[PDB]
Amino acid sequence: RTKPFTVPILTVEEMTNSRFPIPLEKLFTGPSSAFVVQPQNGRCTTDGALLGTTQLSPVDICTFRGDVTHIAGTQNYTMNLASQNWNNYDPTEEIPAPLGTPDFVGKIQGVLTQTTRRDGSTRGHKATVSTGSVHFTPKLGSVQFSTDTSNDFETGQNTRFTPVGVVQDGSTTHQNEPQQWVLPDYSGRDSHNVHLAPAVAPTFPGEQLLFFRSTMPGCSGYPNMNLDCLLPQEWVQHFYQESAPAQSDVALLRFVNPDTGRVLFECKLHKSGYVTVAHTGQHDLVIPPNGYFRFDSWVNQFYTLAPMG
Amino acid sequence: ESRTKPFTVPILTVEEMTNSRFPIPLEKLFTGPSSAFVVQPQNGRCTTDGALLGTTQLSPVDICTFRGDVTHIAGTQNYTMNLASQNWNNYDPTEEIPAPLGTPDFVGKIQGVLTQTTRRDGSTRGHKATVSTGSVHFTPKLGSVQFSTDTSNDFETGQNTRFTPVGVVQDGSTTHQNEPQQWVLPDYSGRDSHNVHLAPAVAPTFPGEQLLFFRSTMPGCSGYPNMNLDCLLPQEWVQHFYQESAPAQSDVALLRFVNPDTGRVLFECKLHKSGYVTVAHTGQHDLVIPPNGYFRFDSWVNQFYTLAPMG
Ligand SMILES: CC(=O)N[C@H]1[C@H](O[C@H]2[C@@H](O)[C@@H](CO)O[C@@H](O[C@H]3[C@H](O)[C@@H](O)[C@H](O)O[C@@H]3CO)[C@@H]2O)O[C@H](CO)[C@@H](O[C@@H]2O[C@@H](C)[C@@H](O)[C@@H](O)[C@@H]2O)[C@@H]1O[C@@H]1O[C@H](CO)[C@H](O)[C@H](O)[C@H]1O[C@@H]1O[C@@H](C)[C@@H](O)[C@@H](O)[C@@H]1O
Ligand SMILES: CC(=O)N[C@H]1[C@H](O[C@H]2[C@@H](O)[C@@H](CO)O[C@@H](O[C@H]3[C@H](O)[C@@H](O)[C@H](O)O[C@@H]3CO)[C@@H]2O)O[C@H](CO)[C@@H](O[C@@H]2O[C@@H](C)[C@@H](O)[C@@H](O)[C@@H]2O)[C@@H]1O[C@@H]1O[C@H](CO)[C@H](O)[C@H](O)[C@H]1O[C@@H]1O[C@@H](C)[C@@H](O)[C@@H](O)[C@@H]1O
Repeated sequence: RTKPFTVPILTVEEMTNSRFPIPLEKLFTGPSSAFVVQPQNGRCTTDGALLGTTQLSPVDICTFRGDVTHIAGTQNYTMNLASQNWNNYDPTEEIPAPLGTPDFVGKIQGVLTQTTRRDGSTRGHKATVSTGSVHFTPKLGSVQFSTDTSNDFETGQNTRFTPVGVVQDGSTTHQNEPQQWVLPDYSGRDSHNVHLAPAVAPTFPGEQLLFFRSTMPGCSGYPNMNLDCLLPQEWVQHFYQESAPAQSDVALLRFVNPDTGRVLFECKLHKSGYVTVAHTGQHDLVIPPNGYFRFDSWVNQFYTLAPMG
Repeated sequence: ESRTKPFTVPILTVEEMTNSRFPIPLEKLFTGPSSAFVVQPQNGRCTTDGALLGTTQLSPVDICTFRGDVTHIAGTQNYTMNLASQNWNNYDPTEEIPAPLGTPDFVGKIQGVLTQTTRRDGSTRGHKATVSTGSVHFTPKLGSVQFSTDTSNDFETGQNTRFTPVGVVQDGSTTHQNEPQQWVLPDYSGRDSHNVHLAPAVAPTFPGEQLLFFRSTMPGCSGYPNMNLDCLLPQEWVQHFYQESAPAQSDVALLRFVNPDTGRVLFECKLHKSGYVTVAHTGQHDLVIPPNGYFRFDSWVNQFYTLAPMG
């Protein structure tokens, strides 16, 4: 027989969000027809193929690196993206955007660090990247940071953005941003995003997506810090390493409590790489902190899940 | 020896992997003498058979982070943080570990951002902040460390606060590269109190051998810092061993560093069961590698195996 499939033995708290570099916290399910579940990070098939902008480093997510140039008489800088390894980014390559690029619309605040090469002198500054901005054009090779300085950064020198969290306008309706289910225009206004990972949805009666949820840090304002990924990053890493051929439509998983030794709920991990659970309504799952997922068997699509309590 | 699930290391190129002492990618392989200093890092410490040691822990993002609640220090811009553990549960100073898991394992000043949310109304705040790990006030084993910041009135008490490491600084009017000092442990419990439950110091104990270091360059946010940061095991190997837990058949895993294009072996090295790597070489050398090469476990050798000299 073929290579056995498995998922990591890791508690939810032991794993990482695949869409922002922070730990998972809780499992969340709810209905999803009023939005588009089409995230591009944390997207991998159960047999290890990365889709969208998904990539293996759990820290290089929503980071940017390249050289900056100042925009005259503003406190903003244009960055020319270079690849993860400081190599040139190629925009003709059949991906939506540099791997790791943010896949939601909001203003991400972090720090831009720079090292001057001739002498090893370094500088760092609060900087914010706004992914809705018309200047957010990562697939063209360039994005824009609004910072708190007009003089410090130098041209031609390696600069790095390190994400911290998200902001929203105080006056504007609380929680009105970021919008975790709207993809940016990776090439800017009036262009189609390309090579995207598919949108996903439940396709069985009584079934809803299962989200692995973190809370992004807020830096300023009343932002909506909710962040759902469809696979923990370690799952991506796992499937990529393991490459077990999917035997059937869906991989049945049991979420077990090690303390009582019983199954708490079951769920389907679809081969294209997302999880559905049997439940109607918005629900914050209650799990033991030391519960874990374990693969059970390959079943076909029409397998009926026991309702999740 | 015995009939046992085979040992393995992940098929990842160096650049696909992450530094186990600070949340940034790996960059290059580096070797050099280590007799003139103590190699005792407490992050990126794991046995080949899956025992996490020191303050080593699984999340790559939770390294050099701190979280807890803060109180202001009057007439300064500093705050004291009472540390929670990763799950936001209280930190148990009696747990047999050197410090909260993931605490920094070197003396230096880490610059980052402190973010906070007021539970009650969803209001947020974030400020530049630095933690100086050499400072008298750096006492993570007794559940408290001190941040210097740029605000006086803004952080609230009894609210969830998080520190996100960005990089490192130094004082430019002093000897360039004098800090951070990657191979000096903080005093986890502060002054006049010994460190406890440390992962052992490491050293090559074999004629002609040197440590192999997985090396990253920490972001610098000010001045002329020493941004080299070397870990003994990539975080992904820690992760891997912990999950796998393959029984070790000897004290030495022979690895070959392979180029999958050509098929041919670039060099060979020893991955010791206590969890660090050595290589046959004398002197400082930044290893030249093909971008797509990776390490491969080939067999368990006894303690008198001689490595082919790495070029
Ligand atoms: C510091 C702060 O909270 N600033 C808010 C400001 O709060 C004001 C109100 O609470 C009023 C209500 O009476 O009090 C003002 O001062 C009080 C003071 O608290 C008392 O101690 C004193 O006895 O009485 C005085 C009388 O006022 C407070 O300053 O509200 C404005 C609007 O919410 C808010 O700005 C809005 O949201 C921000 C993020 C920004 O989008 C603005 O465009 C909006 O107008 C202030 O927030 C700060 O806004 C500043 C504008 O530059 C800065 O941007 C700063 O980043 C913001 O502070 C960050 O986030 C804020 C929303 C707030 O939640 C902070 O916790 C956080 O630091
Ligand atoms: C802005 C800056 O770089 N400040 C440095 C300062 O540089 C000055 C000197 O190099 C003198 C000597 O040439 O030139 C000054 O301006 C020159 C300019 O270079 C020429 O182009 C022109 O011909 O003449 C002008 C007129 O002077 C430079 O501004 O050097 C000191 C030390 O090198 C440095 O501060 C030292 O170390 C820092 C960490 C701090 O501890 C100080 O205590 C030390 O003196 C300045 O760095 C800034 O220091 C500020 C002091 O409050 C802040 O620390 C600020 O963060 C620092 O800026 C950061 O680091 C500086 C080294 C440099 O790396 C910056 O790019 C970075 O933002």
